[PDB]
Amino acid sequence: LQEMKDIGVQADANAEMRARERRDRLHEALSVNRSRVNQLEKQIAFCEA
Repeated sequence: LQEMKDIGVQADANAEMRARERRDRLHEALSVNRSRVNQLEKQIAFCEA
């Protein structure tokens, strides 16, 4: 229990599930946005060529 107080994270079960869900959807959103950025950049490069 002292180690638990040391780590200092509430880590509630409901909080755990919610947090993992939100951060994972953030991860996928980031990846998709980066892919969109790459696609648009390639389109612009094609336009220049």
